[PDB]
Formats: sequence, C-alpha cells, structure tokens
Amino acid sequence: SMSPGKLFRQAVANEHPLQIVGAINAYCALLAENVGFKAIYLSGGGVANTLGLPDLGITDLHDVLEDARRITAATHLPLLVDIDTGFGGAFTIARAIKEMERAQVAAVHMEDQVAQKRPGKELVNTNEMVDRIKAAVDVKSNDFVLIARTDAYAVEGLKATIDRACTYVEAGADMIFAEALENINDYPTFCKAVKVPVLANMTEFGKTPLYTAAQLADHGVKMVLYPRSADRAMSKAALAVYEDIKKHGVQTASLPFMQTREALYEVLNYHAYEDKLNQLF
Amino acid sequence: MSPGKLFRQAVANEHPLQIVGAINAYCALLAENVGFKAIYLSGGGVANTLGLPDLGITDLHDVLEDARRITAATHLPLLVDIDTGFGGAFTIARAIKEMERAQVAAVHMEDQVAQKRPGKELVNTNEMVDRIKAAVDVKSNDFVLIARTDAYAVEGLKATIDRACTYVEAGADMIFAEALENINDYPTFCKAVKVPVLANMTEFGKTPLYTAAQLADHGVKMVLYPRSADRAMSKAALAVYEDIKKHGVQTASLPFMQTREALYEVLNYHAYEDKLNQLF
Amino acid sequence: SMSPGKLFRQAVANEHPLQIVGAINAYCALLAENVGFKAIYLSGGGVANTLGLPDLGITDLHDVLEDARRITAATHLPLLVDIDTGFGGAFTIARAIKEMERAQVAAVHMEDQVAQKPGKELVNTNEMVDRIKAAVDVKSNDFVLIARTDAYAVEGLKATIDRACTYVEAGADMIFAEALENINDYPTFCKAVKVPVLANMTEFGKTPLYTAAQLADHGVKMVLYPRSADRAMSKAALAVYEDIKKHGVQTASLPFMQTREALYEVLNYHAYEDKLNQL
Amino acid sequence: SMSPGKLFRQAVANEHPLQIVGAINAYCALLAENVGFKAIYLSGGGVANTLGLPDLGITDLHDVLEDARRITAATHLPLLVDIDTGFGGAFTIARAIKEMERAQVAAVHMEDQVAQKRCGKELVNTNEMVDRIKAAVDVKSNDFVLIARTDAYAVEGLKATIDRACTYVEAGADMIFAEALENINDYPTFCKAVKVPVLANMTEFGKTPLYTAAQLADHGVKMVLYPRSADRAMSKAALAVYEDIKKHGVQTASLPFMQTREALYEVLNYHAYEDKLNQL
Ligand SMILES: [Cl-]
Ligand SMILES: [Cl-]
Ligand SMILES: [Cl-]
Ligand SMILES: [Cl-]
Ligand SMILES: [Cl-]
Ligand SMILES: [Cl-]
Ligand SMILES: [Cl-]
Ligand SMILES: [Cl-]
Ligand SMILES: [Cl-]
Ligand SMILES: [Cl-]
Ligand SMILES: [Cl-]
Ligand SMILES: [Cl-]
Ligand SMILES: [Mg+2]
Ligand SMILES: [Mg+2]
Ligand SMILES: [Mg+2]
Ligand SMILES: [Mg+2]
Repeated sequence: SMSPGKLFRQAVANEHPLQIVGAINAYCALLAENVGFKAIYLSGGGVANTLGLPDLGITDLHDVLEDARRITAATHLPLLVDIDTGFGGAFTIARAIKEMERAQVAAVHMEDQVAQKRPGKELVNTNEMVDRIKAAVDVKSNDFVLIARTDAYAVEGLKATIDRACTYVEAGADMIFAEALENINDYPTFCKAVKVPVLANMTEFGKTPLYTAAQLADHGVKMVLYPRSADRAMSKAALAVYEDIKKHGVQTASLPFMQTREALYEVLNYHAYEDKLNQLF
Repeated sequence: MSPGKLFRQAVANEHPLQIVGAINAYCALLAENVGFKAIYLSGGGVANTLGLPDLGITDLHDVLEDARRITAATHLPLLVDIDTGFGGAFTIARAIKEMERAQVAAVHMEDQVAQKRPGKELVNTNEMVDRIKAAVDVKSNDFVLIARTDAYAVEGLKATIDRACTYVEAGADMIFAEALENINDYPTFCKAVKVPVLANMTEFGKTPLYTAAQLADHGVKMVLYPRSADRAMSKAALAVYEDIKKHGVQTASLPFMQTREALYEVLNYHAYEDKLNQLF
Repeated sequence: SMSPGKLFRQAVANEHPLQIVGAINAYCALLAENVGFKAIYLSGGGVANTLGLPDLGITDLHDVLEDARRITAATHLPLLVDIDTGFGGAFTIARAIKEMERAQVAAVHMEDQVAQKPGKELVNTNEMVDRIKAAVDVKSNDFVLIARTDAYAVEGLKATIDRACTYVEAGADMIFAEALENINDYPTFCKAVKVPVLANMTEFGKTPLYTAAQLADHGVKMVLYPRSADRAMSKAALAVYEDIKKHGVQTASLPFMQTREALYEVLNYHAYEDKLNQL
Repeated sequence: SMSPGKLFRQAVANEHPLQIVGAINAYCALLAENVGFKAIYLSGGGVANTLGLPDLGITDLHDVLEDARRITAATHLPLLVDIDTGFGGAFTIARAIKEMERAQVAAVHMEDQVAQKRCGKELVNTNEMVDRIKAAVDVKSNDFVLIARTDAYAVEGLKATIDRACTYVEAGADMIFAEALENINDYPTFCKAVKVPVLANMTEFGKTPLYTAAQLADHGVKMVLYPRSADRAMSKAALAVYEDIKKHGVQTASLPFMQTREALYEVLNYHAYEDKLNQL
C-alpha cells in the first residue's frame, strides 16, 4: 500500500526508538523480521567483508546493489542501505539513488569521508558533502529517505559536527547519522539542533560505549543501528563448526548450536509452497 | 595447477577429503583458515539464503554468482551443486562452461526430475546418461563431474549401484551416494563403482552421523558437510536478534561474537595497510 | 505518476494500433523513444542471440532480467518483456513476475509451448492455465500479462481461439496471436477473445507483412516489430567490419555512421554539463 | 591450449599491424570473428553509451566486467577491454585485473586521466600513473597484457608524452596506447622511443585524421584500434528502421538493409544445435 520510503518514515515515527538491525543476506532479514524488528540494514562493511574485502570503499554500486536486491526480494521490511561516499562523483551518486529506489530500498546513508586513493579518517570539506547531497536529492523521490552521515565528531568535535549536520539538512538530507558520539549527554543538544530524526550507531568493539535503545531514545535519538552484531556472532559460530569438524571428524559437538530443520522450514514459510505444489498437481 | 586438478589431488591425498559447505566468500576463508582442503557451495544454501526453498527454483545465475564470489577470494577447490543442470542439454553445457570460467573445481548433478504425488521421483537411467553426456561433451579433462544418485531411498542398493556404474560409463568422474542408511553399504558400493565416492554427512537427515575415519574405512573418498556452518550461523544470528530485541542492547551477545582482531586476521587486513603507507 | 503497467494499458487504449518496437539495449530504446514510439519490447530471441545463443529457451530469468533492467533504467517508455515459457514451474513463473515488476517492466508475454522437445509442441490447455494462474496470483493489478498462443500453425484457428479464450478466463490481460497467416483471421479472433490482441509482424517468417493500419482495421490493438532494428544493426556492423578488413580503414563506412553530435543528442549530454557547472 | 594473454601477444607479433575492432556485444564479436579479425575490443564509451550513460567514468568494474564476460563466453578471440582509469584506487585496480583475468580477457588498457576533476582534459602526475600501473602489474599474470594509455599528447606535446610512456613501460606496462597523435610522422619517433608495441586509435569524428592500417604499420605501429566504428553504423541503421516503421506503418523499406534469417543461423552455428535436437 505504502512505498518503502514511507514505511521507513512511519517506523521512525512510531518506534521509540526504531532499532535497525544489520542483516547480511535475505535469510538473516527474515530472521530479524521474525523476531519482530521494524527495519533492517545492509552494512557496507558487511557487503565488503562477506566478499573477503576490507571496508575501504573497494566495493562499487553493483556489489551493494546486488546484496540489497536479494534482501528486498524476500521481505517488505524497510531496508536502510550503506552507500559509503556514493561510489564516485555526482553522476554516480544520482545513479546509486535511482538504482536503490528501483531495488525497492527504503533509505540510504552517505558519509562525509574522502573516497579516493592513489591520516586514516579524513573528511571532505562541508561544501563537497553538500555537493554529494545535492546530487542525491535532485533525483530522489519524496518518500525515499536520504540519511546524511557525518564522521566529524572524533576529528573536529561536537560543535563542528552539529554545524555540518545542520548544513546537510539544509542541503536536502532527510535524517542524520551521528557517528561515534562519546558522551550520551551530547545527543539532546545534537538532536534539538538538527531537528530531523537522528540515528546512533551502537556498534560493538568501537570507541563509543554501549547504551541501551531506551537510554538513547531518552536523549532524543530516533534510530539505533546494530550494523554487524549478528554477522560477528555468525562468523564465530561458523568458525566453531569448522573447527569441530576438523578436530573431531564429525559435527556431533556442533549439533546443539545448529538451527533445527523444522525452524528453517518455518522461517522459509515452506508449508505454503507444498500447498500450491499439490493444488495444481 | 588447474582448479579441477587441485580437487583431484585433494581427493587422492586425503583419507578422506572433508569438504565443508560455505555460503559466502568469508565462510570459505574461515574454512581455509581451519585447514580444509576443499569447500562446497550448497544448492540448498544458495536458495535458502535468498529465502527460497530448495526446490530447483534457482537457476544457473543464482548459483554462478555465489560461486564467483567464493572463487574470487580463495584458490581452495570449490565443489558446486548444480541440481539437475537447470534445464535441457544446452543449459547443462552452459552450466559446465560457466562454472569452469568461474574457476570452479567440480560440480555435482543428480538424477531427480526437475520440479516434478509428493516424494523423490527419479529420471530414467537413460535420461541421466543424457544429462551426463551433455556435461561431459564440453567439460575439460581436469574439471570434475560428480554424478549424484538419489536412488537408494526409492529403489534400493542394487538399483543404485547399477545407475552409478552406468553414470561412470557415461563419463562421470566421481559418485555422490545420497542417503545410504547403513555404513556397511559403502564398501560394496565403492568397490562396484571404482571411482571416488562422496558421502553426505548432513545433520537432521535420514542418515545417522559417522566420522570421516569411519567412512574412509568403508571405502569413502569424500565426506561432505553441506550446511553445518550455515545452521550454526542462523541460530547465532537469531540469538543476537533476540538479545537486542529483549534487552535493548547486545551486551549479552558480546562473548559470542568474533573479535574485531580476528576479523582483520582473516581478511589479511595488515597487507592492505602496507600499501596504504607505501603510496603515501 | 502512473505505474508502468498503467502506462502500457493507456498506450494500448489510445493508439490505433499501438506499435511496439523491439530494442536490444538501453540505447536502442532511446532511439525508439526519440522517433516517438509509445511502447518498446525486449525480444527473448534478441536476448539469446545477442549472447550468441539460439532462441531455444536456454536463457533464464537472469539473462532476460538483466537486459530488461538496463532498458527500464534509461527510459520510462512501457516495456514489454518476453519471458518464454516462464523459465520453469509455478514458482519460477511467480518469481519472474515479481522480478519483472521490481525491474519496472510494464508487461510480459508467456507462451504455451513445451520447454523440452521441424515443428512446435504445445502444452495441454490446462497446463497453460496453470502457468497463467501462477503468474496471475502474484501479479499486481496494473501489470500486464499477455498470454501468447503458438497453436495456430499446429492446431488451426478454432483450437487457437478456444485456448486464447480459456487463457483470458484464467486471468490473462491480453493475447498474443503468433503467426496467423491470413489477415481475415484476425476479426474473428479479436471478436472472440474480447481483450486486446497483439500481432507479430516479424520479417522473414511464415506470416506476410501487413501495415499497422491494415491490422488495426482487422481488430488488432498492438503490432510488434520484435527484431526489425536488430537485423539492420547486424548487417550494418558486418559491413563496417568488412570495410575495415578489406580496405585497412573505415573511410567508406563513414556515411553510414551516426555522427558524434547525434550521439550526444540522444544521450541528452548537455544535461550532464549543466550539472557539472551547477555544483 | 594457449592463454588469452598469449593469444593476444601472438596476434600482435604476427600481424602487420593487428587490427583490433570494437564489438559492443557477443554477437558483434562473432560477426568480427567471421570477417576474420584476430582480436576484438570492448569500448568503455561503448559500455556506457549502450546503457545510455556518457563516457565520463560513471560505469564501474561490474558494468564493464559483465559486457566482457558475455563476449568471452562466445568467442576465444583475444579481447582487449577498456578499464578507464581503473575504477578507483590501487585496490580497485588490483581487483579489476584479477576479475578481467578470471573473465578470460586477454588485455586491458588503463589511462593517465584524472577520475574526478574541477567543477579541456586533466592528467594525473606521472608518479600517480606509475602507482596505477604498479597496482595492476603486482597482481597480473605474465601472459596477461597491460596496455598503458597516455592522453598527454594533446595537453603536453610529443616529448612529454614519450617521457611518460617510457616511464610507464619501466613501471611494468606491456604495451602503449598513444591517444590522438595528430601527425603520422610522430609515430616512428614515438615507437622507436618506447620500444614496446604501440596501439594507434583510429576513431572517427576525432581530432586525429584517418590513416590506413598499412600506413600506420609503416610508421612503426603494431596495433590499430577501431573502437566504435561498428557501433556507430548500428545506431544509424537502428534509427532508420525505427523511422521507417513509424512513418510507413510497415518495415518493407528497411527489408533490403536487414540481415537475412539464413545469415543469422550461420553466425550462430545453428545447425550444431539441430544436431543435438535429433541425437536426443
Ligand atoms: Cl575492515
Ligand atoms: Cl523470495
Ligand atoms: Cl536545520
Ligand atoms: Cl529447504
Ligand atoms: Cl577478493
Ligand atoms: Cl564402472
Ligand atoms: Cl533463433
Ligand atoms: Cl541511465
Ligand atoms: Cl473470454
Ligand atoms: Cl559520450
Ligand atoms: Cl555462446
Ligand atoms: Cl624506454
Ligand atoms: Mg559503511
Ligand atoms: Mg542440492
Ligand atoms: Mg521469444
Ligand atoms: Mg574509454
């Protein structure tokens, strides 16, 4: 009935806050949907790492687009997709926006880091990020959600970050991704300043400490992101199975840690396929 | 050495060769890290990951894409599940050629009917020979065609051996003996078909779990663990999702997560920081 | 702010008849758009032949889907896409419909030939109904399913009309009447299967060439030109190759080439220099 | 038997010169093969324009890779692929090289223009192009051919261009693409200087005038490229058909300009498929 963008907007409005969980593939998206999340996330780092590449902007529009298409094919849950810095200049960004819309994506986030390579965290000038934003806004539909992400806190401090975010909003950004604020009591100031919904990145093993969804909502945050949480647990679990099989010559020890065949069928809605398989035959 | 040759060598040198399923490039790296000599792309995995049932709904491209991603990331010989060959003789030929181009080492193709009274229905022996011929006619020498027979459950051991033998005569390099229920069937079966035999040690099936050693002792050359890792990943993911949902934070899941440090190790990340300083 | 399906439906209603021209790629689609066509077509034979494969249903959903995506990315002109027999069973068909919708396609045509095999074999009417139901069950309202029948050559006009009518009852939006040999068959056929009918005006076929006007007069709503441009392109390409080979330079081919200026026009290149200064 | 790179190298050695013709798709490649060309070319501008995009480095590795795969799937004729500036930094370039190799490509050309610029044409510093080249060379196999392309003539003049090209060769470039030399008598100096095979770009409607293959070979050129010749003729022919159908309500007038159904079957080697259609 509603467009993906509209669904996302509605989820951000109704939830306090909206928890957005990362899913690396369609099946994970279904698991998340099953647990009752209202929005899901495609991590740029996830897309890269899953290919066995580092999160260094090596991936392009197609790497991400393919992963996004697979997910949106399997669920109507609004998906937020990480488009890094926009994969190139103004034309690439425009293409990215159009392609993500076509792929039934709800929202993207684009950040103000530098792209290019022939000192780690370097940002573009505010003006350049505005250029990026304008390129995106000029071709985007109304419903579709552009989240501008700023990486400025660690480098430039709270005031400079708020300044950027505000300029980004004026440039047409729908929502703001505030990367790695260190003090919970910075959020109320930040949220009040930028007016639009704010996303907080609750990734593990970062510089940021872990706050609860409730805590962050209390400090004015509208969205909480869990970008790699599931992926990290999956990787450990997979490694464990591999090690078990290798060391023991059989997977007996891994059996309690595996999802049952029954649960798999449930998630796939498998019985609905056997119903139509007999109704025609 | 070519991918096919590497697979052949792994089958010769290991007793037996354990082949573990990996759904994506990263899993393949984890498997490589643990020291496995061959990896596997599960057809059911390809489908289920897309959120589809394992009913031959996927086509050459669904599988090919997943295969390309893996072979891009590791030289470990990959066995790829091509179901029934995705169509007629021309489709099969295309599948073989594309998998070769994608640096795949081996495929397995089975003798079930395509998309079919519920059960397992098999094609006539002759039809499977046709499928095999289509594949063999375009395959290079090194590349490995494993013919898979699903006949045990339906037709019993003797009929299954008959098929497998015909498949070998039709040009099949190796045999995938699906769901033999008794360990003591293997020695008869392996001796009969002469070529290397793969046993499918999937969990939660009709088959019970035997060890690699046990199966090697009964004449088996390859043991397949098609979905083992995937199943554990799915449970772990669900747990994280449930934790975050119930508690509003992932604190409780933290002990169950791979460290950022281990991630960098697997990605060989330090090799990238080397070029990041050499240029600047 | 109309959906692709709605745009196609509107084009079929307003044109007498709607000419639908085949384009093998996005650029051809733009050329067609430029000339002023109201709908475009992605030929299954085109998709295959361009890959260097014969039109024998070797291609799958992805081969076609990729080519379709490229086109719809470049124009809003409603695109009709050939999905052969649906690429497999009921689940594959459902997937095909959903994926084509997602790819911003306006309409598909699916036919009643067998997948497996000097002649055409058809599926039983019931099997084609099954195919149609699979498609209809997941399709949106606006999206257009054209059922194609290959029955004329094999079974004759009456049997073909019977099938087409059953197909319409099964949920088909429109009918593709493949290879009717006589213009005077159409009025009977169109009146019988009350939905819009497409006529396939391919060259070098069994069918003779009638005009759009002639076919409209005989009750036809859509005329398809599936490979017309492609065939001319192939000859032109071969000619250039031969020129370069024989003469060591392409001087002789120059009058037969599109100017760089025209290329920029079609690509709307000036609109890119506009954004290059606006930022 | 021989690798794509080796085949290309052999074609460059044996032909005087090697004409390399652009083909936008697999079918065009077959037509070119049919006419008897020894090498074919995938134009970056072609890849973009066919999608309806301008040749402004908007396309990425995947846009080009897909088009390349389609072609190499259909013919073993060595394909030269335009990879623009390498689609990004050193890691992207490495990926591009590896992926093109995997896609059975014979050769790529990478140029010394900037990727993103200002707000006629800007080049990177020599050092940056060396960096690009090193990234490519470090992961490329021996057989595979890297052609370094310099766009420096128009901007910086012949001597500066020769200097660059020579540095590029020292950095590991196999061959040199000398874009838009305006005077035939520049080539002998240029070719002698940069001792490796040189490609001349005989595109129409450029700044360059049209010389013959023979003429260019006489001036020391090893390869002549015809990047968009076929494409341009195709576009005009297509437009004509569209206009005919639109204006006349039938395609009668276009019929003499169309390839016969018979010729199509010949090119597709269709009789080989009817052979298997009766063997089954
Ligand atoms: Cl990383
Ligand atoms: Cl699905
Ligand atoms: Cl504001
Ligand atoms: Cl399943
Ligand atoms: Cl990689
Ligand atoms: Cl034997
Ligand atoms: Cl054909
Ligand atoms: Cl476009
Ligand atoms: Cl009716
Ligand atoms: Cl252009
Ligand atoms: Cl082919
Ligand atoms: Cl030198
Ligand atoms: Mg990211
Ligand atoms: Mg399978
Ligand atoms: Mg067709
Ligand atoms: Mg180019």
